[PDB]
Amino acid sequence: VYQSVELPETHQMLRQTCRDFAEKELVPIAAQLDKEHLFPTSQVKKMGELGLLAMDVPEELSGAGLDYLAYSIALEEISRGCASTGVIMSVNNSLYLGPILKFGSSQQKQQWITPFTNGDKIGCFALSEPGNGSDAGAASTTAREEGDSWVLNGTKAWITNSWEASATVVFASTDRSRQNKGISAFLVPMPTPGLTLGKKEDKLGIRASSTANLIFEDCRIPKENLLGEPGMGFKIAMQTLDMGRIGIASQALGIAQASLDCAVKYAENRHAFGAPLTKLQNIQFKLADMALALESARLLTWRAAMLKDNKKPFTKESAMAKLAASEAATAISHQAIQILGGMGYVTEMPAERYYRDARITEIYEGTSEIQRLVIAGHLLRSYR
Amino acid sequence: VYQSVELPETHQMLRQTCRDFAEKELVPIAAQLDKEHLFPTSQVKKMGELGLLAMDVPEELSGAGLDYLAYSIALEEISRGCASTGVIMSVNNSLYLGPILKFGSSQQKQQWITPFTNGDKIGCFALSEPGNGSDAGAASTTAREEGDSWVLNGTKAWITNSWEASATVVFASTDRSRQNKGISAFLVPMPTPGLTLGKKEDKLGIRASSTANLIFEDCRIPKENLLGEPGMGFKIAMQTLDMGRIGIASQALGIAQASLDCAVKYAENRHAFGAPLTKLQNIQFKLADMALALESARLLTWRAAMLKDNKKPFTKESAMAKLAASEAATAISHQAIQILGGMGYVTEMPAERYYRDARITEIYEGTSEIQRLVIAGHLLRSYR
Amino acid sequence: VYQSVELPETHQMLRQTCRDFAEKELVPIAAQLDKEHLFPTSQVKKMGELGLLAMDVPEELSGAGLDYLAYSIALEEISRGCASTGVIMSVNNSLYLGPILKFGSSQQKQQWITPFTNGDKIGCFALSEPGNGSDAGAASTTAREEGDSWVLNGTKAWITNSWEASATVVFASTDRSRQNKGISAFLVPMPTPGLTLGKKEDKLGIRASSTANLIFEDCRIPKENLLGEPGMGFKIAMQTLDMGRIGIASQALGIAQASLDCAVKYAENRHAFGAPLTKLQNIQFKLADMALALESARLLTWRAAMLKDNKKPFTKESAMAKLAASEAATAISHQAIQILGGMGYVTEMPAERYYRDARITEIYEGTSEIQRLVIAGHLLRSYR
Amino acid sequence: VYQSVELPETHQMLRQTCRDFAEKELVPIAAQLDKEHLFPTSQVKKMGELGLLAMDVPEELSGAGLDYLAYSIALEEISRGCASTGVIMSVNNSLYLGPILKFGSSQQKQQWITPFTNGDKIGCFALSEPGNGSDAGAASTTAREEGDSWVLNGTKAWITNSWEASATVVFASTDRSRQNKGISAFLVPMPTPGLTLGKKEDKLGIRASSTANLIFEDCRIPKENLLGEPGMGFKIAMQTLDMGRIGIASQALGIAQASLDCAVKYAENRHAFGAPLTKLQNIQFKLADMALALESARLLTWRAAMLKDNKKPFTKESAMAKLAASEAATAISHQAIQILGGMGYVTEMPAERYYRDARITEIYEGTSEIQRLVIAGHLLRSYR
Ligand SMILES: CC(=O)CC(=O)SCCNC(=O)CCNC(=O)[C@H](O)C(C)(C)COP(=O)(O)OP(=O)(O)OC[C@H]1O[C@@H](n2cnc3c(N)ncnc32)[C@H](O)[C@@H]1OP(=O)(O)O
Ligand SMILES: CC(=O)CC(=O)SCCNC(=O)CCNC(=O)[C@H](O)C(C)(C)COP(=O)(O)OP(=O)(O)OC[C@H]1O[C@@H](n2cnc3c(N)ncnc32)[C@H](O)[C@@H]1OP(=O)(O)O
Ligand SMILES: CC(=O)CC(=O)SCCNC(=O)CCNC(=O)[C@H](O)C(C)(C)COP(=O)(O)OP(=O)(O)OC[C@H]1O[C@@H](n2cnc3c(N)ncnc32)[C@H](O)[C@@H]1OP(=O)(O)O
Ligand SMILES: CC(=O)CC(=O)SCCNC(=O)CCNC(=O)[C@H](O)C(C)(C)COP(=O)(O)OP(=O)(O)OC[C@H]1O[C@@H](n2cnc3c(N)ncnc32)[C@H](O)[C@@H]1OP(=O)(O)O
Ligand SMILES: Cc1cc2nc3c(=O)[nH]c(=O)nc-3n(C[C@H](O)[C@H](O)[C@H](O)COP(=O)(O)OP(=O)(O)OC[C@H]3O[C@@H](n4cnc5c(N)ncnc54)[C@H](O)[C@@H]3O)c2cc1C
Ligand SMILES: Cc1cc2nc3c(=O)[nH]c(=O)nc-3n(C[C@H](O)[C@H](O)[C@H](O)COP(=O)(O)OP(=O)(O)OC[C@H]3O[C@@H](n4cnc5c(N)ncnc54)[C@H](O)[C@@H]3O)c2cc1C
Ligand SMILES: Cc1cc2nc3c(=O)[nH]c(=O)nc-3n(C[C@H](O)[C@H](O)[C@H](O)COP(=O)(O)OP(=O)(O)OC[C@H]3O[C@@H](n4cnc5c(N)ncnc54)[C@H](O)[C@@H]3O)c2cc1C
Ligand SMILES: Cc1cc2nc3c(=O)[nH]c(=O)nc-3n(C[C@H](O)[C@H](O)[C@H](O)COP(=O)(O)OP(=O)(O)OC[C@H]3O[C@@H](n4cnc5c(N)ncnc54)[C@H](O)[C@@H]3O)c2cc1C
Repeated sequence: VYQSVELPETHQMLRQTCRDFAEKELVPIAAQLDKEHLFPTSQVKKMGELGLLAMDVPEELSGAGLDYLAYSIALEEISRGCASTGVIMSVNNSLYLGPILKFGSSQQKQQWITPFTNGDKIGCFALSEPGNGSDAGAASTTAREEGDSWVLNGTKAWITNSWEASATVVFASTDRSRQNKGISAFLVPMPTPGLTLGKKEDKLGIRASSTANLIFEDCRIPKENLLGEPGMGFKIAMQTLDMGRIGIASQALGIAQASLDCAVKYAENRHAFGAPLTKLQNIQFKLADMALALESARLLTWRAAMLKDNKKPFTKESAMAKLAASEAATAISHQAIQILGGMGYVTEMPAERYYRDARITEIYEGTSEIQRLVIAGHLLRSYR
Repeated sequence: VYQSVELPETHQMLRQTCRDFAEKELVPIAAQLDKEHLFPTSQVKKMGELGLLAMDVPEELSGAGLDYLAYSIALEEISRGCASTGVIMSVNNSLYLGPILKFGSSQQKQQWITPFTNGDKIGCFALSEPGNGSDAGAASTTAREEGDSWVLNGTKAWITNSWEASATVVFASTDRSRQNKGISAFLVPMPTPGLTLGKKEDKLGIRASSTANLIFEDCRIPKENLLGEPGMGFKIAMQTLDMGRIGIASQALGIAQASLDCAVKYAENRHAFGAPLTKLQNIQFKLADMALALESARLLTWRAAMLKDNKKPFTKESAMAKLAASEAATAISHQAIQILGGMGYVTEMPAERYYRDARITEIYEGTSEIQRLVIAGHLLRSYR
Repeated sequence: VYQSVELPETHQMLRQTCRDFAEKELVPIAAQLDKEHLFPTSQVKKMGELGLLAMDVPEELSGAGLDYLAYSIALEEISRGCASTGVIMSVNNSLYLGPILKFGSSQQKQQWITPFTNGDKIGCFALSEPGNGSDAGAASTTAREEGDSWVLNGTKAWITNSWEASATVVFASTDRSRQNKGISAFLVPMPTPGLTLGKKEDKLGIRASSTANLIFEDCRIPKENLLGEPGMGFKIAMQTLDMGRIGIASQALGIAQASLDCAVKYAENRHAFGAPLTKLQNIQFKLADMALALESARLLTWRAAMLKDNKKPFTKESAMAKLAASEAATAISHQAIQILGGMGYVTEMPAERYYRDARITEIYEGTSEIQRLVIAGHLLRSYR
Repeated sequence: VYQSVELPETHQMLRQTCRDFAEKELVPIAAQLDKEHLFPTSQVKKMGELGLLAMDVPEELSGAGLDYLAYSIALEEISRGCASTGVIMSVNNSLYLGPILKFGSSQQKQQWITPFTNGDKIGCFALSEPGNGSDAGAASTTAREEGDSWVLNGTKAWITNSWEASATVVFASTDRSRQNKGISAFLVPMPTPGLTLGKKEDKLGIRASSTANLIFEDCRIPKENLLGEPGMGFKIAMQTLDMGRIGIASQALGIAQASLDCAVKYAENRHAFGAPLTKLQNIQFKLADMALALESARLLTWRAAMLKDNKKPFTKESAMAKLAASEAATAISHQAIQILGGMGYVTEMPAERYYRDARITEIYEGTSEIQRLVIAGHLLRSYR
């Protein structure tokens, strides 16, 4: 329901295919997945076969050989069907495969990427800890080197996919005297001796995805599991987040789109005072504001995705898309419930689920406050 | 807390009683009530014993003999402890006893008010129907006079307290062609022949309260169950809602206060980048805005209550309070989640429930759009 | 201070050239133009020589032979230097030349377009009247046919460029029984017998441009001055406004950009509490919100400009850009004054002028309320 | 109008007096005052005669003997007629007489208060300097005790009433190394040797009032001109501003009320699409929001006034009022222009002036950001 300039036929086809999939495989089960906190095993597998779980990964590594513009469009359509399935997909793409593909060695790419491109295995990203999330550099989890292996100790918090993943990219302190400059990234298989999973979190939204802590107690891994060079941890997490934030913005657009779709359809069929709700000036103004917010957020998101594809700096653009999209999702999903009235408050309709799923997009992968700090830093830098 | 002008000792003292009650009886069980959708039977009875279920009712009729200012203050403290308990209380006070006290005959007051003041029995308000909520005058439920009896037929929708009430005030048309001028109000005992309850509605918030349809199939009630004059029903519904809206304004103030308390307490303990969150300027600004919106909405609410007590017009003032408070509750509870970050998205903290409960205040007893219409109508009337 | 994907070198050069012009010719005199309500005669002429006054017009007609994407970029840079000069340019491009180029005959193009492409002569657009502006179809000005000429009678209101134009495209009723379907467009030379100019309006902003009524008293024009077919008036005004709204959105981006520029520069030099204002978290968040709003508005504007170039429908996109850009201009210019503090309230700085100039973008060429109606109409149509 | 709880006859009566005064003496000349930057000499004297320039001053000292509630009410009515006249009045009341009445010796009260209560003479408040406004404790102006005299040196900036005042309360440091603990307050007569006025500042709004720098070059004043104890100056400045902010809150309420009155009156007369603007739902919604924000801010203002009168702490409550009212004045005056459409952008109507005057209320006597800081500080103090 939005018009774009001249999108490549490859991307237009991709959009149609994902919309059909979401409409056929996700829409009818989204409610039950949310209610039962059930991981969409079968759906994720089918997605992998379509190559949706490794969109940016080249053909050589068994990837889809597409780009981030394609990734954003596909993620929106999927998230429109089920926000949980959308993040599960975003995590494997941007957060797991993303950093390995960019910083890993030929060998690491072959053993940690290839096995996670078809849906049989998915990864996760472990940066946050109980004592710190926004304050990323304050990593307390440590990694000691013991000759031909590293020994990890500490607790990681809020790990998405933790209960279904077969590997994780964890960030630990290897040199405390350098603080945020003494952090390193490590590839850890799951399960593995010394690694324990915390209890699943009971959350407001995206309840189909798992969220738990990762407890490391003298967990040993080979020395070669180090990703990049020692002390490169913070930079890797940051550049990885620049990519991931484009993914979360895309998930947000999908939730917002589903909300607008539901609101419009309901308003045209629901009568009040002898006519459809769409005859009320107020309802029109709302739908106008909702559409504007969404289409603006999509353009920002697409700009960021394209800058990444063209190999241009995109940290600020990524933060702007994530911020605008997430805030638009909550506002738009909020108005959808409003337009539905009483029907918007009950589980019979999906409006309340959209409201609950949207709320997380304003928090993870960097809260809105942090995105604003990031934007100001780059904005001022361009003025200096 | 907030600083008030100079409340009478009775009201200042009442505030303390209700806050201690909420703190001891509601706060510790609020999470369980929400999770189990459990009606707080023991607590409602206690509140009944305290005289909180019939505050504006004179002592002669077994009421507490207070006023709406006290009602507002008491309802805020209760709702801060549990939003469901608060609406259960507001319904009995404003929607059930209110209309009977104002338009009931001496005999109706003895029969229908007295047995509902101690917490053994409570009532409900049945105006809305599946096909109309905002458009209150389009009721399809009918009532025909069969000599010594009225016979009711139709379906009322969204009735709060429906599964626990012993009486209801229903609004039915006696001549559907006369539209909103053919509506009359009736008192119906529950249970009773010809009246069945719909299944409980599964909702986003205030889940400890029941919500369901009331189905009338040739339900016969004595001729004297007519409340007021025939065709006076719409007016009775409208004036009753003017009182009820001050009640919902008070409930919203409670959810908003509970939210602020949670945000402040957490903000002073949680550390980020070396210091408490309260040291961050942005955090300080959010708290300031949260405080302003809440104290501001409380003054509007108290104003409406006092006008009501002084027997002055208060329709516009009542709509302003309900509107400002309901929107503040959602904005403040939204920000409380943000300030807690990840912890605000999980059930371990109460913030997510506040967000859910707050959402309904912008919808029932007249949506925000309806409030705005009512406000605009009276405003214009003041200039002409 | 914004990053775009891959802009054609032709447009990048065009941007640089206009920025230099604005910086050299407009920035240093903008204040005096605003204070004295002085039309920038010399500047407009230089602009014409650069071909800025006929950007969309093909080379054959003595135009610049560019497109609307080029037009938007050039208009932003110019408006950043002086909002008045920007609208004077927008009017000649989109409102005067625009409709003649699209609906005029080969002959009309030669005598009404060619002489208005170099800066010696500029046109104006007369649709609004004292009794109606938003309600466009309610044209009261009439045109009677007298064989080989038309006779115009009535008053046109708020005509920009009226005191400096040499021609105007006026809309008059030729058939009152068909109302908004009985309006026709006419080309009228200025001066001409029967046409009188009203007194110049004293306005809040864009004071360098002239605004006055056009009084027609038995004003006769040749029959061939009719533009398009009889009754085609409304459609021509509407399609013309779709183009013009892209121009006003562009002017808005320029005012917003100048506001952001001023705010950033001032905040980095002004100290408070021992450090630049840019060290205060609050100021950072503001600048972040201002940049986001502006870059979002620019993308919307560019999308609309490009759809017009590609010959695709753009009415909704045009309305969205105009709305978002104008509202962003007022918010951003408002925060610029705020960040400057006392300095933002005095004429020594340009911040207050930006605030005053921005306010008009929310009104002319369709108020924000009307843009919202337009958007909803198309949004719903796409859902039908 | 608005419905109040139950004002004492004195205040209800005072409201009428001030409204009739504003209606007859200010409204008809407000446009000329703004346009000519003319200080309303005749009117200030009249207000002096009515006792409006020294409302909180006891009768023994020639004051009207009222309170801050009356002051607030009277100031709103005056500001509705002319925003400049209102600030001239607020300065004399809160910023000049306020500090002298609270910290002055018996003799200082007779010498500096009495001659300034009838409108023949008025005072000003000199705290800010070119290098600091928000950072009040960074004053560079110095005062050294030369035995029987103090000698002042420095520049105070932005002084309201500077060109018409006969006395000023200046804040100067006695030891710049002690920062905000080395500030003292002094009473300085005007004119006087060593004191020159800077040129009048040309500003966006409240143009009938004067604003200029005060330049001290070895200005000698008697030893007894010290207000309070040495080093007590910062505290005196802060407590004085707590009173002054209730004043600015009242002025903003006046500009906002004048704006609403203009919007309603115009909305009922202007026709569009067949009926009055008031028939359009969107117009009704704006008026409703405008009314809510204004009555809401008035209650906050009255609360602060009453606390002040009851000798209770009111710093936080005073900041909330000034903040909410100032922001409401800009939002409401902005919407008034929108509702008038084209007519709101020209000087023929007063809406554009309201917009201009409203803008300053968010800046002086402490910017909105400062108010928020003060609010957050006291809020947190209530929880600890
Ligand atoms: C599925 C999910 O739900 C996933 C999860 O959410 S993932 C976890 C999400 N967590 C976050 O996003 C955390 C938010 N925090 C951040 O992004 C950052 O910690 C921050 C913006 C607050 C900055 O942190 P900081 O400690 O102040 O570091 P700062 O001083 O800005 O930067 C330190 C270094 O990193 C570099 N850096 C920062 N961002 C960078 C980027 N995008 N690319 C490369 N380098 C970068 C800096 O340039 C600097 O390098 P030098 O000074 O050595 O040149
Ligand atoms: C626990 C819970 O959650 C409880 C539930 O929510 S309860 C159900 C809540 N539903 C609502 O609040 C519905 C919202 N709707 C309304 O308030 C109204 O339907 C409305 C404002 C939209 C107006 O409806 P309308 O059909 O246009 O009627 P309108 O023309 O305004 O009024 C009709 C008559 O009623 C009168 N009236 C309206 N409001 C009145 C009031 N507050 N007091 C007295 N009379 C009133 C009018 O003066 C008019 O009188 P006449 O024509 O006889 O002279
Ligand atoms: C420099 C300056 O400052 C310039 C000035 O501002 S210029 C003056 C600016 N004035 C405006 O922008 C006025 C705002 N008003 C409008 O745009 C319109 O009057 C409106 C949106 C309110 C709609 O008006 P309306 O009377 O309700 O007409 P509506 O029923 O929507 O449309 C009537 C016909 O015009 C057609 N139409 C509308 N927009 C159209 C467009 N963009 N292209 C083609 N046809 C269009 C409709 O399809 C319809 O045709 P049919 O029914 O015959 O198929
Ligand atoms: C007509 C007009 O237009 C008039 C003009 O505007 S008048 C000029 C307006 N300027 C302002 O309003 C300036 C805004 N700034 C302020 O209010 C303050 O400078 C501020 C809130 C930013 C705080 O400043 P600060 O330097 O950080 O001082 P802070 O640490 O808060 O306070 C220092 C001392 O003053 C005291 N103080 C602060 N506010 C106080 C109050 N309202 N009452 C009493 N004491 C107060 C503190 O308790 C503290 O005491 P000790 O340290 O001695 O125990
Ligand atoms: C459902 C869910 C899934 C998650 N999945 C993952 C995952 O897969 N992997 C992973 O690594 N992490 C994950 N997280 C963690 C997430 O990244 C953090 O929750 C988030 O970054 C915020 O950190 P926090 O919870 O510690 O909040 P805090 O950092 O404690 O922040 C609290 C508040 O203070 C504000 N704040 C903090 N610092 C500043 C500052 N400098 N300036 C201004 N304001 C500031 C924040 O904006 C927030 O409003 C997940 C969280 C959730 C809820
Ligand atoms: C938990 C819950 C409990 C409830 N309890 C009760 C109860 O005890 N008793 C009872 O009688 N009812 C009850 N209700 C019903 C409630 O009053 C209605 O849900 C509410 O009034 C809205 O009506 P609706 O749901 O039919 O929405 P609709 O009336 O269909 O409205 C949908 C949307 O259109 C808008 N709209 C409608 N008309 C207009 C208009 N003229 N102008 C502008 N916008 C308009 C609405 O504002 C809303 O945004 C309850 C509802 C809920 C969710
Ligand atoms: C500086 C300036 C320059 C101008 N230059 C030109 C020019 O060159 N050429 C030209 O032809 N015109 C010009 N105009 C006129 C301009 O297009 C109109 O002023 C504008 O369209 C609004 O019309 P109006 O002033 O009659 O306001 P009105 O139409 O009276 O509107 C008043 C209010 O009601 C609202 N409203 C109206 N209809 C509706 C509706 N259906 N639904 C909801 N809300 C509605 C409006 O949004 C507005 O808020 C200019 C105006 C100004 C101020
Ligand atoms: C018409 C007019 C009349 C005036 N009359 C008087 C008068 O009679 N007497 C008098 O003494 N003064 C007077 N002033 C001055 C007034 O008090 C200051 O303009 C105001 O306090 C802001 O100070 P500033 O202009 O130096 O701005 P700055 O202090 O430089 O501030 C600029 C921006 O930075 C922000 N900022 C600064 N510090 C902080 C912080 N800690 N946290 C967050 N944000 C911050 C401000 O909020 C503002 O947005 C007047 C000003 C005007 C415009």
